[PDB]
Amino acid sequence: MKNNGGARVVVIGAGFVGASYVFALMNQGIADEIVLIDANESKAIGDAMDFNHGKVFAPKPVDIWDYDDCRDADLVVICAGANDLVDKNIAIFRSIVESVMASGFQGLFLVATNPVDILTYATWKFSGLPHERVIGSGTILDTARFRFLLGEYFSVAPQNVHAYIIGEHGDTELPVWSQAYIGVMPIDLERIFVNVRDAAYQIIEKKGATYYGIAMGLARVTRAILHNENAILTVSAYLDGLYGERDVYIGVPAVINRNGIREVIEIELNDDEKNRFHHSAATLKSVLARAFTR
Amino acid sequence: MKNNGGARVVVIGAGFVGASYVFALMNQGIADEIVLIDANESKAIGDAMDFNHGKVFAPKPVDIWDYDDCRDADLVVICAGANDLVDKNIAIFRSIVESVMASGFQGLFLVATNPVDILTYATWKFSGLPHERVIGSGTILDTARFRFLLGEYFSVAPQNVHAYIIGEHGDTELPVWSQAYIGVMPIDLERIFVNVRDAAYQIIEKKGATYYGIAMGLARVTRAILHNENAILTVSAYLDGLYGERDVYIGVPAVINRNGIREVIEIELNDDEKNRFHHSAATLKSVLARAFTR
Amino acid sequence: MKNNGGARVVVIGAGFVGASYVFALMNQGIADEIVLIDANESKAIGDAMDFNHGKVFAPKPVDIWDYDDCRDADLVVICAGANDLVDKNIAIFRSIVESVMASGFQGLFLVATNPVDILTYATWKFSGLPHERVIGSGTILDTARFRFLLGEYFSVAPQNVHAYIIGEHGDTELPVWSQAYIGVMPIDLERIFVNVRDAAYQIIEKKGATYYGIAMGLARVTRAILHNENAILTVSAYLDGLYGERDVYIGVPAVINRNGIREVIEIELNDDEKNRFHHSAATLKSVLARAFTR
Amino acid sequence: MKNNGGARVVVIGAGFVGASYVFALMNQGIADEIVLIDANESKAIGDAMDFNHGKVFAPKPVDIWDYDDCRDADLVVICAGANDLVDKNIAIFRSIVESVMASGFQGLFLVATNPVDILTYATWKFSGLPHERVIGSGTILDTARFRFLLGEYFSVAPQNVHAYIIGEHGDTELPVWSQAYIGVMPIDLERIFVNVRDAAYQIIEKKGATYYGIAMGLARVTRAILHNENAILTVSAYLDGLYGERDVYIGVPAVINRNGIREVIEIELNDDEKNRFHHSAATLKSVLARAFTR
Repeated sequence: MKNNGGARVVVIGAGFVGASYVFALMNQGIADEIVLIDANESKAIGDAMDFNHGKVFAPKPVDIWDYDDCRDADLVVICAGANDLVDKNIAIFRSIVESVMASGFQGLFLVATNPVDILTYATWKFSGLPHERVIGSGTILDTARFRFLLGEYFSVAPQNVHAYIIGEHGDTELPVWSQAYIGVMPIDLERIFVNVRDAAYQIIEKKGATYYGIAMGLARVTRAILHNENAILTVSAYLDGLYGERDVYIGVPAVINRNGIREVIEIELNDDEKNRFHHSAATLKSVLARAFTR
Repeated sequence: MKNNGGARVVVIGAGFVGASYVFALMNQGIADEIVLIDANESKAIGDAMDFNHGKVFAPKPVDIWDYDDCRDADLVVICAGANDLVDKNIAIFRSIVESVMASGFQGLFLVATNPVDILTYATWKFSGLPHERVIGSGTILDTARFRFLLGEYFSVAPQNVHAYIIGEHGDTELPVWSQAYIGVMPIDLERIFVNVRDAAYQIIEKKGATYYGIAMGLARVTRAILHNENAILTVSAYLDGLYGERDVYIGVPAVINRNGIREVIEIELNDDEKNRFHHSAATLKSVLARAFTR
Repeated sequence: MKNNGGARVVVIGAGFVGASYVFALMNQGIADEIVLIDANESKAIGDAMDFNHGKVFAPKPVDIWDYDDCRDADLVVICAGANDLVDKNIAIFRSIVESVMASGFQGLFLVATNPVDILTYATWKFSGLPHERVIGSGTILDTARFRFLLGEYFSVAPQNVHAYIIGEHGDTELPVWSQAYIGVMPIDLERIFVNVRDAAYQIIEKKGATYYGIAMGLARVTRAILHNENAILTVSAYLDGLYGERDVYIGVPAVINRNGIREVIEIELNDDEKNRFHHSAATLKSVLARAFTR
Repeated sequence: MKNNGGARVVVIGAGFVGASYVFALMNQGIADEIVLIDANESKAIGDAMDFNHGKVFAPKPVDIWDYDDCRDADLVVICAGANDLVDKNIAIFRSIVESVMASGFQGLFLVATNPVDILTYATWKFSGLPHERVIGSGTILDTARFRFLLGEYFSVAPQNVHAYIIGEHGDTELPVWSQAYIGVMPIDLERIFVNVRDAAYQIIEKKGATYYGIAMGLARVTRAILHNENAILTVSAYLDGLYGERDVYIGVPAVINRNGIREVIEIELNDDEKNRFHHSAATLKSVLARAFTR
């Protein structure tokens, strides 16, 4: 035919997260075509060159530096945005989505930009799409941070720790202590969790910003989608009347696979319920009413 | 025993090249332990945290944020340095090497810092080590850029283009046109080469700096070492009386493998000899006499 | 939707080659879905179970144990056949192809069964398909054997040797000595080649049969297809009036990519032309006239 | 120096398990050097050739076809043995171990041969070695089979199922139902387990023998060792007075890493204790007294 595609990823925002995300995919031999769009086109051109010159060296993808690219674009990762956030960001977002949609996109959205559970809801409101097709970065890196520290405590391998962080990607997130195992053996640790939650601030203070952490987390959900994993990942899924909530996007165990979210799991919560999670859901449910507008 | 090592890499200079190098190794599942040393310790601590939180997500290495680490440190990649270069840099370098050596290092040096063919010679002069154990980044990315553009021209895959850029990592490098094949079939293309040589300036102008390109190139030589490849890579090797030259480090086809360089190959040169290459060798042979001192 | 596909491979003949091919793909994390069809269904069921129980352990594909599977089946690898060959085999083949076609297959054929250059032509004659969509295993393993032995001679890495074996996958194949390089440096070696050609007989005599060799070779062309490589691989391509020949399938450098063969390259041949290659082409061109029928 | 090693694996018994194990490692780019020893030397020569010809095609290991090879041989996988088993096998084993030891081996033993928990104990008795350095294949494939079937039931990904099979690799193994989770959510399923335990017999009946299953399982523990994972794998570890038992090797959660077993975990057992596990331990504890001798 012409020269095909099949698994294309369009990253809106070639900046630290965008860039480190691409480099992840690239070095992981995850996508076929990888298109980069930034409103500072000189920067996307520049990274696209940089990616292409050592490509020879990895295991094979094609890279390219508008939105007429979100054609048969499988997945769109939206890493753009400001740094009064919420309604600046919803404003920026109001344009990114309107335009990917214009080329009649069929795909999936993966939103990495803080305040994410909020921008993830907005992405859904602005595109049309069933809410199983609009995913949010969520507490994915939070539960990675978590699983790394506990993994270090027991000196086992983080991939044998099974412990979640759910709620809002931020201050209100709570850990799910009652169903945290190491292998199949249930379990200071309240300290560990305080280091999991002030972790951003902590890395930001000594190097100005976070970006490898997440990209890696952004590279896994991509894995789950592009490969139909049916992975249980803790993302920013839309609540259904599942933890008790009816119209919010929050961080929760969801099953991932090629066609977006399959199903949100309800882990059974302590009385760490309509308390930490309700509290959390509530904090957000209201930024959505307080926020929006322009 | 205690908790082992086996394949450790110490990157001196956790900055764009250092950082993107580490992230490469990490996402490629290339080294076991990866130690990061920077004189701005707050920055190495910060990247070390960042690398560790999404580690869970890759295929398994350990990361750690002085020089008492270059112990049974397999390979030391020296990505540090200024931005009057040569003798600032030789000055900075004069301290990095003195100190990795103090912990009685046995390993290999891989020097990525411009002006590299020069700093690579200095690294050799400052450590002691046989010159087969001190490697330089060389024209490795140059011949990647080359092979990418020609690969695009013929629309084949850069990994089927076989064409080298040798000489100095800079203005004087020349391409080896007479022994450039596509598969086994020999071959504007003088244009392509002018874009290969003004490529840095070109990416630097639109994004401020180069770094993914090289790291990828830095990740391959590491591959060659750590895995005993016996790869023919165009690095910054020390000339022997091989292309006609007697005491310089320049960019040339060398065979790579666990114990440093095996042997420098003499490709047979057109009268693109004691002309482009001699010229090149000469340009450098003299910065080494002009330079040095403090 | 339902549960997707995207990159499906159907191996007809779950036997040594089939089985070791699947296990290759599996351990390489090359295809999504991998369907296995054998006329001894108890054997495909049995390997399918075997593959599924340790799957957990690799990086993620799905496996399944008729032809209603060659639906949106991307690639069909035909590893089946006897052990008076040609017209037994063309007979077996006459049924495999008729039936994959019945489910209205759109895909690509990759034929591994000796006498292959012949069965590859037959596959093309029996399906309908443009000849760029019917590929043959060819001298792919031959030039691997070649590149391994020379690679061992120079003690370099086979992946730096660039040397082809073209002609018929069998007695008449000749090596292309005049355009064989090591890096970009041209070159007993007539011995090496006699060991490349009596290699099957040699491994067959001490372990009864060959199978890992090829599968690995069968796993690469699959790579080239599924990933759009644009790889220069020496397969069994149909000659056009390219080496001088007009209606034969023989082993020759072709460029590979998602939509089948792109283009056959004419390396420039010594007077190792309308002599070894003509001879070779002729040997086959005539088994096709001698053979066929039932 | 000469030409190095670092991570060498010696497989005693190049047969289905041995062969498929090697091909696993090879296609996974797991070990550096891989040496194959079989008392039917014509068969190891033959597979070694077969592995070497398509090597070019994988990501780089070296292969070689006695015991003077268990020199600085990191790991020895013992896949040999009969098909009155126990004391035929202990007899065969009595020679393999005596001879790897003769070249003063320092390494680790990984025993794949049924009846394994028994031959694993014998390997320990015949070599000298601390029991943390002699590992057994154990219920590793059993809990893979388990996790695959449950993973299929919930339609999630086996790698999110966390459920163990412990006890003897055979009839007496029991599943640990009380601490089996899917993500962190605890749970016919007694059917699933009856299919996990009659699975060998089931695949053996339709294809004559099992081999891919295990190799894959044999490739993971190798991963754990060679890379210092600190993985929680259910192997054949020696009991200490841990589940209640004092001198037996049985299938149990152990933590794996470069220097052999770290520590056996005691998951907390239902009254699925000094009942299924005690029963199991007892069945074996006595074959060791009944067995042995010549």
